[PDB]
Amino acid sequence: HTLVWGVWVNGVDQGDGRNIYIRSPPNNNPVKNLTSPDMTCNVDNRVVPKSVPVNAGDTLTFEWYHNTRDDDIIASSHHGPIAVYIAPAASNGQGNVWVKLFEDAYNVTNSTWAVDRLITAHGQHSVVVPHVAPGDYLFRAEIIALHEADSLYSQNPIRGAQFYISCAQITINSSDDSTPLPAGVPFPGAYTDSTPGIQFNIYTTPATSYVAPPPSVWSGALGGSIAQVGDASLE
Ligand SMILES: *[C@@H]1O[C@H](CO)[C@@H](O)[C@H](O)[C@H]1NC(C)=O
Ligand SMILES: [Cu+2]
Repeated sequence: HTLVWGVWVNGVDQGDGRNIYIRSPPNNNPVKNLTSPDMTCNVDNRVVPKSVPVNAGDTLTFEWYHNTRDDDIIASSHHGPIAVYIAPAASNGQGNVWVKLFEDAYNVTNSTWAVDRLITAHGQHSVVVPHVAPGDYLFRAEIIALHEADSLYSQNPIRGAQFYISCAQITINSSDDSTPLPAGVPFPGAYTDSTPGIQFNIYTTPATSYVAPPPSVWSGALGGSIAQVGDASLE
């Protein structure tokens, strides 16, 4: 159970984004139905009033929280991967529009899932804004918690992979458009019952055999990190 509080640009807190530039759901409950429209931007997908201005090559940091800002972030049990996608805002998340910028599942060195490192990072993970056309975009941050993913939700609705989905409204002002955005995948639709990484037993299978759901990271992505970029407690 986790939600996004807001974003930082180049290490500067943009302020409380909930229902302002984040299409916030009413609570931190997971989405589980792979075929639901809730898979796009969670249960309350509507235009919110602000869009955060960035430039190509900026560091965009998402900040997650559980109940209050800079708390335990997410229950330790919720081991799983983190991905970020982008789509043109015009689409409203509909159609074959989502392009993946970031994937982090399991770091073999540190023996930590992306979620374990997100807790240590005080809920902060970043992407570098790609060189796409100037304009209005949705950034979709997605956490998959795998602690009950041995079962499919489609067969046992008590269990299943849990999706924590947040869409931020981002405006890209300055860009050389050297990597125009290609066509992407649909949400709902990209993940099905047979997609790798949706059904997985974290208790019995070693984390090193985990494969994150496709699609793969676009070659125009400039990377990202799970790491604290600012101290929320200095505000
Ligand atoms: C999944 O959501 C779809 C689309 O709204 C709906 O048809 C179906 O009833 C849901 N499945 C379950 C298992 O609730
Ligand atoms: Cu939870």
